Formats: sequence, C-alpha cells, structure tokens
Amino acid sequence: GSMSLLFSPYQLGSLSLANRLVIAPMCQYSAVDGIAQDWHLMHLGRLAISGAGLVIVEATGVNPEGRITPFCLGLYNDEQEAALGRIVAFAREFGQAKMAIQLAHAGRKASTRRPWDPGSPYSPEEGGWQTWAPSAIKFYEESLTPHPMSIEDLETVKQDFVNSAIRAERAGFKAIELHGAHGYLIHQFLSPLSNQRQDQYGGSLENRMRYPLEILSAVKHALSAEMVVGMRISAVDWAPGGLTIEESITFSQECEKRGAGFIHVSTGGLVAHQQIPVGPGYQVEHAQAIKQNVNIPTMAVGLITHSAQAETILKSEQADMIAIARAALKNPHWPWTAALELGDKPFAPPQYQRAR
Amino acid sequence: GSMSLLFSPYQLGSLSLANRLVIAPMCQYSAVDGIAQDWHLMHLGRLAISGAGLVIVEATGVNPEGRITPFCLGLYNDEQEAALGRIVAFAREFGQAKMAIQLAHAGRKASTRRPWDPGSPYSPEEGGWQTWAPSAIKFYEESLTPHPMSIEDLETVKQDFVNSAIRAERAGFKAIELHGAHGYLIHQFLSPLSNQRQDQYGGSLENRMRYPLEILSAVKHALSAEMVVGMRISAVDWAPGGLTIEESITFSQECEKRGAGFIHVSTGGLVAHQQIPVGPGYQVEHAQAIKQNVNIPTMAVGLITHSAQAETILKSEQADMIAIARAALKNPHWPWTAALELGDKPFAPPQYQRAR
Amino acid sequence: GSMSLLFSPYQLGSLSLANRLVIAPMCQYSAVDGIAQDWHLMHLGRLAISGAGLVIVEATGVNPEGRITPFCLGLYNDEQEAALGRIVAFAREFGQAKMAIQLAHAGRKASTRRPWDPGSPYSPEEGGWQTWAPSAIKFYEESLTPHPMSIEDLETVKQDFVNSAIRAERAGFKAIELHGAHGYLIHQFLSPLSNQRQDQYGGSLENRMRYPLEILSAVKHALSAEMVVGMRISAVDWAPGGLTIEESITFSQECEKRGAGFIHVSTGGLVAHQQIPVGPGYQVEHAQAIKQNVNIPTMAVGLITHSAQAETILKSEQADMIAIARAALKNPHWPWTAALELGDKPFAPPQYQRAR
Amino acid sequence: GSMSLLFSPYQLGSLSLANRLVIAPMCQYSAVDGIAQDWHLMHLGRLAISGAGLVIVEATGVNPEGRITPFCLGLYNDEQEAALGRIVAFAREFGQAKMAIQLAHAGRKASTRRPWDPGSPYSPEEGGWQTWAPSAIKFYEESLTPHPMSIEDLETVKQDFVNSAIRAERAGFKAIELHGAHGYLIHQFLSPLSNQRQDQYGGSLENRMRYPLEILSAVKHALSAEMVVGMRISAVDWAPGGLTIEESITFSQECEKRGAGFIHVSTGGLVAHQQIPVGPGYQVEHAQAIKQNVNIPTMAVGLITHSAQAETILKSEQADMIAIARAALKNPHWPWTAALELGDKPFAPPQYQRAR
Ligand SMILES: Cc1cc2nc3c(=O)[nH]c(=O)nc-3n(C[C@H](O)[C@H](O)[C@H](O)COP(=O)(O)O)c2cc1C
Ligand SMILES: Cc1cc2nc3c(=O)[nH]c(=O)nc-3n(C[C@H](O)[C@H](O)[C@H](O)COP(=O)(O)O)c2cc1C
Ligand SMILES: Cc1cc2nc3c(=O)[nH]c(=O)nc-3n(C[C@H](O)[C@H](O)[C@H](O)COP(=O)(O)O)c2cc1C
Ligand SMILES: Cc1cc2nc3c(=O)[nH]c(=O)nc-3n(C[C@H](O)[C@H](O)[C@H](O)COP(=O)(O)O)c2cc1C
Ligand SMILES: CCC(CO)(CO)CO
Ligand SMILES: CCC(CO)(CO)CO
Ligand SMILES: [Cl-]
Ligand SMILES: [Cl-]
Ligand SMILES: [Cl-]
Ligand SMILES: [Cl-]
Ligand SMILES: [Cl-]
Ligand SMILES: [Y+3]
Ligand SMILES: [Y+3]
Ligand SMILES: [Y+3]
Ligand SMILES: [Y+3]
Ligand SMILES: [Y+3]
Ligand SMILES: [Y+3]
Ligand SMILES: [Y+3]
Repeated sequence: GSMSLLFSPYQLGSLSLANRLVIAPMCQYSAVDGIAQDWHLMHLGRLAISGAGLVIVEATGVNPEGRITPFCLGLYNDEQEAALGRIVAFAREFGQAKMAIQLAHAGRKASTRRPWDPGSPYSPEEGGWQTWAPSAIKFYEESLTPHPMSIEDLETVKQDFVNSAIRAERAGFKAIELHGAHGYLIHQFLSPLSNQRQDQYGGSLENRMRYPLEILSAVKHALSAEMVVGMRISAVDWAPGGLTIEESITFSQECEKRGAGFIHVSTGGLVAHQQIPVGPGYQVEHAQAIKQNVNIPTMAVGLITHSAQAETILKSEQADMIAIARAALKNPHWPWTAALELGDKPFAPPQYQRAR
Repeated sequence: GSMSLLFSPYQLGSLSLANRLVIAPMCQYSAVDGIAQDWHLMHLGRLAISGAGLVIVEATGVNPEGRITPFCLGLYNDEQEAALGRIVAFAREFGQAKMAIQLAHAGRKASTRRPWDPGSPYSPEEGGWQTWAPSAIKFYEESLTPHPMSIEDLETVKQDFVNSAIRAERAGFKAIELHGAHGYLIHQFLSPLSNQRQDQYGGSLENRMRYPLEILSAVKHALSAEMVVGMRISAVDWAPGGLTIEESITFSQECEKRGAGFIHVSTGGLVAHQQIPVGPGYQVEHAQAIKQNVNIPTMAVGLITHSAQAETILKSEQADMIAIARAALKNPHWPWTAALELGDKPFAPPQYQRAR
Repeated sequence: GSMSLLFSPYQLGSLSLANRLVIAPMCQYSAVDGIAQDWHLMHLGRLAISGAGLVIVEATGVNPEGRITPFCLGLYNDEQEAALGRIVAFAREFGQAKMAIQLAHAGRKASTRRPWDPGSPYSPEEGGWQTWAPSAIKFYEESLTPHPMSIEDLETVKQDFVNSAIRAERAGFKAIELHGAHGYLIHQFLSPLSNQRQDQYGGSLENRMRYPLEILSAVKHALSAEMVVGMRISAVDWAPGGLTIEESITFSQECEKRGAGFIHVSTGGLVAHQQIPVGPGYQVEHAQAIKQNVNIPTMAVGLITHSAQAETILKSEQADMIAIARAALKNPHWPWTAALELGDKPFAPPQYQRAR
Repeated sequence: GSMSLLFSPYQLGSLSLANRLVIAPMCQYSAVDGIAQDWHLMHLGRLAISGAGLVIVEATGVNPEGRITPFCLGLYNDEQEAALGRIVAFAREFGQAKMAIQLAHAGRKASTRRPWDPGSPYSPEEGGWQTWAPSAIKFYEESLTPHPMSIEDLETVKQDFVNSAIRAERAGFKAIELHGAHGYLIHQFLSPLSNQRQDQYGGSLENRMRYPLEILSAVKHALSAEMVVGMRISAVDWAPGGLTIEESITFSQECEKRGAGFIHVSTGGLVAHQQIPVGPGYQVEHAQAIKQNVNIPTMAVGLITHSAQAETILKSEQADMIAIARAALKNPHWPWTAALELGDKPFAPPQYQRAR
C-alpha cells in the first residue's frame, strides 16, 4: 500500500499485517457445544478473504459457564480446538488476514438466549446455568443472582483463560484479544457499578484492575514471546458512577506494562440503564484519549462505515487501526470497495479477480 | 414482495422462488478430483444467504473428460455427489435460495488451465487429456485435435448427462441447467463453425439441434416431473457464419416442446476470433427475442450491475428473471442493497439482522 | 465519447449533440407575467453546464391562456423572448448543451395553482381565466366548463404556436418540442376521452390527429429547415377508452411525415381517474414500440435514475436518447457521475475542473 | 434537525444557522472589473439553495491590486456592491443559507492568470500590476519584486478592508471572513518566510501578528455588533522555518480577544517549495488543535467528502463546523444526499420537492 494509511502495511508487535483494517468480533450464536460449525467456516472464511489484515473471531468462552449463550464458541476441549484450527487453516490458504481470537467469560451476562429469540436468561432447569460475577449483583432482574467468585474461583477462571490461550496458539491464531468490555466478566471487575467486593479485588481503581491484570500477565507468560495479546475495553459505562476515561487510560497503561500488544477501544454494555449517544464515530474520541497515553496500537470502532471516515481517523491520529463490524455484515467485501475509493489496489483471491 | 418485480415471489415450473433474482454459474477452479472443497462451502453458502431466489452452481462435468480443467467440479461418483449434497443442505437450513446446478461437458475446450495460470491446455503427458467434439476442429491450435465423436460416443455422453442429473436430484438440487452456451460441447453441436458433421447430427439447423435435444429429453425423462430442467444458450456467436438469433429462437422453442423449464440467454464463447460489443445489458436484446417467442421463463444476464437496471429489464418485459455473476463476486450481498434501493425488505439470516 | 452510447456524440436532425442524454422539461412556476426570472437563469444555466447534450426548457405558454399557471413561462411578447435569449446565451458560453424549448397550451388544464399550493384552479375573479378545449369536458370538476374551440379558435392557437416558434428560433433555441402529452391541449384533441367533437377534428383517429398535425406542419413551415421540431406524446392514457399504443404509433408516424425531428415518449395526464403502474423504466416499453415504427429518434423517459439503466435502454435499442428530470433535480451534475461510472470523460466548465 | 450534529441548527455568534455545514470560498475567475456576473448568480444561487447553513463567497479583493487575478471579485465601488447585493437577495428568497463573504488582499500573489490559463503573472504592460507585500520577497520568480509596504500602505490597505466590510454589511452579508490564509497578504505578514521587516510589524510573533490584528480590530469596530467577523488561517506552512501550530494557536487566541467570531482552519499556500501530505481530513488535526485552545467556533476543511466522515469530525469534537469546497463543485446538492444518509430531512426549495 502507498496511497492511504488504511491500506498501508502495518506492524502489530511481531505480527506483520497487510493493512490497518480489522474485522471486529461478532458473535454468531451458531455453535454446538462450543464447537464451530459449517456456518463459521462460511462466515469467518469470507471475512478472511475480505481484504482486512486482521480478523478477530467472536467472543469464545474459556469454560462452559463463561459462554454468553449455549450456542457460543468455546475453547476448552480438543474438539473445539480442532474445529477452530480448521478455519484458521482455510484463512492461511486463501486470505491475507491474520487470525485472532477473542477469549471471553460472560460473567453475570452468561446463560442467555440468542438475540433473535428474545426472552429471559435460561434457568438451570431450562438447560441454563447460574452465572459467576465479582459481586452478587444482577444484570437481568428475572434470572438467578450471580455467584460471587471466591479467591479460588478467581484462580480457576484465570487458569481457564491460560488454557484457552494455549489452545488458541496451537490452533494457529497469531493474536489473542482478552474481552474486557461490553459488560462481561473482566469489565464487571473493572467497574464500580458491578464490583462491590470488599477484598483486594474491589474498591479502589488499583483493586478493580488487579484481577484483569493478573489474567493478562498469566496469559502473556504462558504463550511464546511472539504471540500478540491485546485487551478490548469499555472506556466508559455511559451510566452515573461508572468507569471514566481517566480510569480506562490508567488500565490501558497498566495493560501495556504487562505486555499487552494493543488496546481495542469500545464502550458500554455493563448496565441496562445506560444512555449511549450512538452516532457515526461516537467512540473515536475515547480511542484518541487512549492512544495519546499509551505506546501500543489503539483500535477504533463504532459506526465506522465509510473509507473516507476511516482514513480521516487514522490521518488525524485519533487511532492506529480501524475496526468494523456491522459494515462487514452488510458488505463482507467492504475492504474491496474501500481500497478503490482511497486509490489503493484491492485484495481479491484469484477465484474472484475477474470482477476486479 | 410488493414494491418491485425483482423481489416479488416467482414460480419457475413447479419450483416456488422467493424472487426473480438468479446468481449465474461461476467456475471456481477449486475442486480436487471433481469433489467440492471448503472453498465451495464458503463460496456457495454465501450466495445461498445473499437473498437471491436461485443459485446456479458452476459448470459441473458429467464425466472426467468433460471438465473444463482438472480443478472443476464433477458429478459422476458418490464422493462428488455427497460433497455437493452437504452444500445443498447448508443452503436449505440458512438461505432462501433454491439450489440449481449446471451440468456441462466442455467438449473441445476441455483439459485447460486455471484462468489465473495462463498457458496452453494440459497435454496428455502433463496430466491432461484429448478432448471430444462433434468435429475434429480445434479451438486451441497448440493442443491436440479433438476426437470427433462417433454415434456410440453420443450415447455415452448423453447417458453421462442422465446419470449426473439423477445424482443432482438425489443430492437435493431442485433445478438443472444444461450448459449449451459459451463454446462447450452442446454449443459445439449447435453452431456451424464447430459442427461440420456429415451425418444427421450436422449440417441443417434441425441436424445441429438433434443431439442437444436428445440430451434434454433424456434428462427430463430420467427425473421426476417436478424437477426443473433448463437450457443455457449462446444466442449468437459474434463471428461471421455462426449461430443467429433466428436459429437460437428455433432451438429455444424446440427446448420448450421437450419440457425445458427456462431459457438462460447468454452469447459468445465458441471461437477465439469473436468480436463481442461488451457493455451494460449487451445481451438483454437477445433475451427479449427469446422471451417473445417462447412461453417458458427467460433469464437475462450480462453486465447487469444495478437494481434500477435490473427492474427496468423486467418492467419493460425484456426478460422474466435477472441473473448476475460478477456483481455478486464484488458484493456477495448485492441483493441486500438492491432490495433497499427498490423499496423492498432485504433478506438477511438472523445472524446478520443487527446490520439490517 | 467512445466507451458508452450514452456519452457518444449524436446527430438529431441537423443538430450535432455532445451525447444522447436529455434533460426533460420541468416547470418551475417561478416566472412573472411569463418572463423568466433570476431563478430560471440559476436553474437552466446549471442544467446547461451539467454535461447533458440537450436541455429542454419547461412548458412555455404560446399565449396567456395557454399557460398552466399564472407563474409559467410564456413566449408571446418581446420581453419574454429577450429574457429567454439571455439564458440561451449563457448556455452557449459555458455549457455543451444545445437549448430546446417546449411550446405548450394547457387547454382545459390551464389557470391552476403552483403544485406546492394545493387547491382549486384560479377562478376568473381570483386572477385566473376560463380555459379552452376541443370539447366542453372538465378535468377539474370545481372550475368553469372549458370553452369548446371554434374554427377561428383553432386557427388562432395554431398561429400562436407559429409565432412562439419564430420567437424561439430568434432567441437562439436550436430545437422545439411541441407539448402533445400530459393531458394538455394537443393531447386533449388526440384522445377520445376528451375530444367529443362532431366536425372534422373529432371522431375517427384521422380526425383527432388533424389539428395537432396542422400545428406541427404550420410550425415546421414557419421555421428555417435546420430547426428541429419534435413532439412529446402520451403514448397511452392509463384509462379505459383512451389512447392506445397503436393510435400513438400512427400519430408518431404521421408526425414524421410532416417533418417532426424526434418523438419524446411519455404517458398519462389526461384524466384524473388514471391508474399508472409507476416503476423504474415503466414507459420504456412504450418508447420501444414507437422506435420500432418510426425512422426519427425516440426519447425515453420515466424513472431513469442510474447510468447502467440508461445505457441498457440504449444498447438494447429500446430508445435512441435518454431523458431525465427528477434525477437532475436531485443531482444537477448527474451526467458527471454517470460518465465516470460508464468510463467516459465527464464534462465540466473550467471553473469546476479542480473537482475533476 | 435532530438526528445528526451536522444538520442540527447552530449559533455562530449572533447568527442563527440552519446547520453546521459550510460551503468554503471558491474563486470562480468569472468577474468583469470585479463585478459579479451571471455566472456568479448561477453558481452562488445554487450553493444558497444546496441546504448548507452558510455560504462563503469567494476571495474578494478590497482594492484593485488586492485581487488575485483581473477576473476576481472586488468590493470597492457601488457597482460591485449592488451586484453582490442582488445575489444575497436571491439567496434570502430561495435558500436557507446565511451569506458570508471572504475579504482578501492577494499581496505578492496578485496579478496572476486564471488557473486554467497557465503562465507567468500578468506584467504591468500586459494589464497586470506590481504587487504589494510586507517584504520585497518574490513568490513568482518571473515577475516584478513586490513593493515593501510603508506605514501609509498599511493604513491604506487597512482602510480598504474596513470600507469593503461596510459595503458587505450594507449588501446583506451576515458574516465576513478575513483571508489570512493560503499565502496572501495577511498570511505574508504572519509567516517569517515572507515577513522580514525590521520595524514593529516584523521579527517577533507579536510583531508579525500586529498588522493582521489591526485589520481585524478595525473591521470589527466599523461594523454593527451583530455582524460576525471570522479569520481563515493557514495553521502551518508545510515548509521549514514557517508558521507552527503553536504560533497559529496564539494568533487564533489573539483574534478571539479582538472579537473574531470563528476560526476557519486551512494550511499552506505561502511558498512554492511546500510539501503538503494531502489526504482525507489532512487538516482536521490542525482544526482540533485550534478548537482546544479557543472558545469561538472552529471550521474544519480539506478533503471532507462524505457525511459519515463529516459527522465523525463533529461528534469526536475535532471541530465545530464542517466546510466543503470541491465536493460541492462535484455535487452542488451534497447536503441533500448527506442529510438522507444521516437520517435527517434534506432541504429543498419548493421547485425541487417532487424529487424528494
Ligand atoms: C452481530 C454482532 C455480534 C457482536 N459480537 C461481539 C462479540 O462477540 N465481542 C465483542 O467484543 N463485540 C461484539 N459485537 C460488537 C462489535 O464488535 C462492535 O464493537 C460494534 O458492533 C460496533 O462496531 P460497528 O458499528 O462497526 O458494528 C458484536 C456486534 C454485532 C452486530
Ligand atoms: C469467474 C467466472 C466464472 C464463470 N463460470 C461460468 C460457468 O461455469 N458457467 C457459465 O455458464 N457461465 C460462467 N461464467 C459466465 C457468467 O455466468 C456470466 O454469464 C457472465 O459473467 C456475464 O454475467 P455478469 O456480467 O453478471 O458477470 C463465469 C463468469 C465468471 C466471472
Ligand atoms: C417538477 C417537474 C416539472 C415538470 N414539468 C414538465 C413540463 O413542463 N412539461 C413536460 O412535458 N413534463 C414535465 N414534467 C414531467 C417530466 O418531464 C418527466 O416526463 C417525468 O418527471 C418523468 O421523468 P423522471 O422520472 O426522470 O422525472 C415535470 C416533472 C417534474 C418533476
Ligand atoms: C476552484 C477553487 C477555488 C478556491 N478558491 C478559494 C478562495 O477563494 N479562498 C479560499 O480561502 N480558499 C479557496 N479554495 C480552497 C478551498 O476553499 C478549500 O479550502 C480547499 O479546496 C480544501 O477543501 P476541499 O477539499 O473540500 O475542496 C478554492 C478551492 C477551489 C477548488
Ligand atoms: C381560443 C381563444 C384564445 C386561445 O387561448 C385566443 O388566443 C384565448 O387566449
Ligand atoms: C499600498 C498601495 C495599494 C495596495 O493595495 C493600496 O492603495 C495599491 O492598491
Ligand atoms: Cl493443555
Ligand atoms: Cl459483545
Ligand atoms: Cl463459462
Ligand atoms: Cl407537464
Ligand atoms: Cl485561496
Ligand atoms: Y488455590
Ligand atoms: Y503527528
Ligand atoms: Y405487457
Ligand atoms: Y373565439
Ligand atoms: Y440492431
Ligand atoms: Y505608498
Ligand atoms: Y466533550
């Protein structure tokens, strides 16, 4: 690349990327017992040949109770690892995208239904399960009060993150994103609205960061040095008394000190009474606040739908990388059109080059 | 549908379609021994969820020597049939498209390379094969002169079409398109530039139509009556002394009498010295000529790239159905954008409805 | 031009046009006593530099009572002629469009309000006037029954058309379009729903065509031979018992025999109880019916909004020229984008070439 | 407006604007003796009905020698004022834009040719004139060395700015933009590359700002209090030893103290050996630097071509208003399309509402 920043090659730690465009993680709710299915090969295989330099696989539960739904991906046994490795192998052969995976634990937001099947969370008798959380504070008022995690629970989930990370590297993923955003377990520890613990893992900012930073360090220590481990954050909670940009800056700096390779900057998701001023680029200001206070790449996301918008965000130095989600659902070849509009050569596998 | 013709439900014989939009067949050159691969599940699965009412699988050889390349799909053994049936099953579960397959024999254009691997056709020592044709007339001057087919050769290929058709119906395909276009075997019989036979299968128009009409009747007789069997034609050869629109009208009328369910109207492909006046809708006039002389649905194709162009073709009654190929490679969700521009509700699988 | 038909130079009679794109006439309702104002210089000057090869000025009344509204253009005195000549001179200096004007008489549809001021027609005491028509049959039930025109009335209006044509030629217009469409005076004579006369100007088709053909012949005879005089028609009435495409074909053939230079093919407008199947290219079929039966250029119009749609209409030979109206109101530089989409050089005046 | 910031009503000093979209000044080189012509009515009248809330008329010379070219607008006599007043009156009748004018003196860049007539500046005997500048330093090496301005020259040109401002207010303009950018006279004083004076108007930053700040204060004092007077700046020179963003921040703050109503942030234009990193939004970072240090509205400009890009600039608080130029030449109804893409009601005069 030469004409635009968006499609110029970029170095993410030890990982050489074809460009600065990222496909954000998007849950598909199409797995069986956490095992990726034909849908994921069709869905992720398309994103891998889209032209983006990095594709982040949807939130993947580190243990059965960490899945958002009974239909989410998991990475806690050999059968799930083999299915994901097959998809990574397809991406290696046909696309120019590096494959990353988002390791997650849904915390108090687990055991829920597909978004297109509205209703209350699955009760244990309906095939659901009781959730875990830093504190016994509910997100869904209609379901069971979450189990407050003991010190041994913290070590169990942390080891599950480590084991899922080791499986991911073995399956061929070149980067890992820890899901500390959108109201799931790590975010639940970070924010005072959900963390009311009275030990050293709740209260002050340093206490609320303590367990998420342990997970990051433990994951980084269990992987080879060339593996990239990043953190997706919710920089603010959009609710009174929640996470502030100053605290998220501090957390992002602490993540960098422990070897995080990038910060993926999102917002919201912690409480139902949030008020989010949704609009084009409504989270770009938060990405710029993070980028100006860390020395690792920052990914912006949120209603980024046009190449000229994406390139301005990079050129004006609001972020280092552009992530898109819904624009890629509408047009999975968004990078093709975007590269042409910016004057760069679009990527296309040989099978598709008669349309180029 | 209610706002446009393009996205109003349509009946193709006994086959109820969600709309009048067709994805034209597009060779992928990604098979192994004729067996569909992961690429085809990714490629065809996406087209099946695109919103189109009908997806026509790429040209599939009825026997090993009928493949265009060593990397084309085949439908002459159980392993190939099972792999295609798996893709059809994916379409039945997630998409609203009916699945069709184009049964083909490449004739004198067989045993060639991938289009992105330029070079001469594969010689027999390179893993290629000598081709079959109605007459010993070469398309590629650098390769072997094709073997002119005897009467028993005609019956062998005809039975191969029948067997592939039976396999296709068993694999779940609801429609079959016989490939009588683009310079392959059936087209080679139809045109005087390639058919110089001295028996009852060459010479007059009725002789040149005789063998293609036999294949159609044999295929239609070997399948259940609710199966749709259509014919893709090259209405003209774009070369002096070749097929004329009057002859293609006659052949299309003869196809209807034999039970053909639709006519898919393309042009060209027979000889290398063709001069094609390519441009937006350059084959639509040929589709209107066929439509005005037959009582079965006519599909138009050829540089149809915009919804307003497609809808005008239907409203002005130049054709009954719209086929797209390259526009679907560039944007596999073309029907999504097209439906919105025409004021109709776009189709999207539930996994993607948060982008709708 | 060389890449598309739409932007290839075209010969309209003795007029050499830059392309085949026409801006259809569009009433602006912004005149004072029929005199063009600053609005018309802003509006028509923009259309003249748009890139279209031909701009047709809105329906211009040949006498005060022939105006649709008190705010319509007129061409029956020196002050109106001078104002229009100033606009034609602006077009000559900056644009590549030839200037045409639509000469009209509203007949029984005259003396009405601006479309954005809904209400009954202006009564004579409100500043309106009683209308003239072939028969005493109302379009608006709330207004005065129109005067049925006597023999001297026919001669008077015909002479008004002649005088306006002479003024138009003197002001610099290179083509004239007679408004025989959309339910106005000439159309009122053509259709049996509005013409119930008992003399030689009503009854048979030959009688209903008689007065419109006299106007055409008289206009053609009064102008220099290189002036182009065309006819805009309503090919059908979209009402039971109205004009048929067969009758409009005959009238269009009679127009050519009198020296008409083109047929502009529209539909509707005669009666309020019409049912029009509106949609993209819904009048293109009617244009093709006329084009196949005359040897003068045919202009298609009606929801033509995209370059690929326009080029398909020309390439498939449904019409000889493409007319647009509402697409040019939405984007007055529609030809700029259209030429780029078709691969041709877009026209731009030197003041705007830093955007090219 | 309510759905987007770009099309929400905005307060610019005492001026109520329909939205936050600005049409940037664009020289047309179509005047005669500084008098606006039919071209300017066509061009500026279209911009006034485009939907933008503010239209800035092209750089207008405060005296004959301050014009960039012999074909630029001037505002130093009654005939020029009356012609501009007739355009403002057209805008007031049909559009929703408030009208502003850019008052300028080209300094050492005066007496040049139309951009589409490349060549050396007009010499005095060819109808050109010798230029004035803070120092006898040439921009064009082929022309006469500019006159270094004496104390009376400063007072004379300052009075010319005052007189033109009074004429502009009398002609109906509601805002004035002083042209302190793009290498013209005021910019020539600000930058050390062009200002080498040894008196109190050169040397230190305080000295280089002294004369531009006098012009602003004198213009502000001669107008009514409700008139808006802004400053267009070149925030950096893109050349070694030129203006820095720190210096432009200081100048912008000094402008605010003396009553400037807004800062319009551009860059470059001072020296020919500049190297500008052109790209989408390449001047937005400079606008944000100004916005973060002043309490008056800041306008961003420079390759802003898409609504999502423009809205992101506002929502992420890089600027308060969006200015477009070349995008408005390509599509003068850019605000119409932009409002629809952002979900707001587009503005259209009643004559055009049948296209909405
Ligand atoms: C269908 C869907 C699934 C998503 N799943 C995830 C997820 O698993 N993990 C995550 O961090 N974000 C998820 N998100 C949020 C996106 O990653 C992204 O942050 C959000 O959609 C805003 O970006 P966009 O406007 O480009 O879509 C999902 C979004 C959608 C629409
Ligand atoms: C990559 C590619 C593969 C194709 N393979 C086939 C094929 O197997 N059988 C066939 O009948 N046409 C084939 N075609 C031709 C298309 O079906 C279609 O008729 C042609 O591309 C014109 O349509 P379009 O302009 O919409 O692309 C292929 C076209 C492309 C671009
Ligand atoms: C505002 C407006 C004014 C029009 N005025 C005229 C007219 O004066 N004479 C005429 O023959 N048609 C007139 N028409 C009809 C158009 O010329 C054209 O035939 C019709 O709008 C369909 O074309 P389109 O879909 O491209 O707009 C007008 C249409 C509009 C929207
Ligand atoms: C034809 C043309 C004329 C221009 N004239 C002026 C001018 O008179 N005064 C000025 O400050 N900028 C002028 N400019 C610069 C623009 O105002 C604007 O700052 C620049 O084009 C970048 O914005 P854009 O990318 O939206 O076009 C002109 C630009 C163009 C293309
Ligand atoms: C036939 C009467 C009339 C024509 O409209 C005479 O010119 C009235 O203006
Ligand atoms: C200083 C002389 C001059 C510069 O503009 C002003 O009078 C000449 O017009
Ligand atoms: Cl293990
Ligand atoms: Cl999520
Ligand atoms: Cl083919
Ligand atoms: Cl009309
Ligand atoms: Cl300038
Ligand atoms: Y323990
Ligand atoms: Y920087
Ligand atoms: Y019909
Ligand atoms: Y009379
Ligand atoms: Y022809
Ligand atoms: Y002096
Ligand atoms: Y703020």
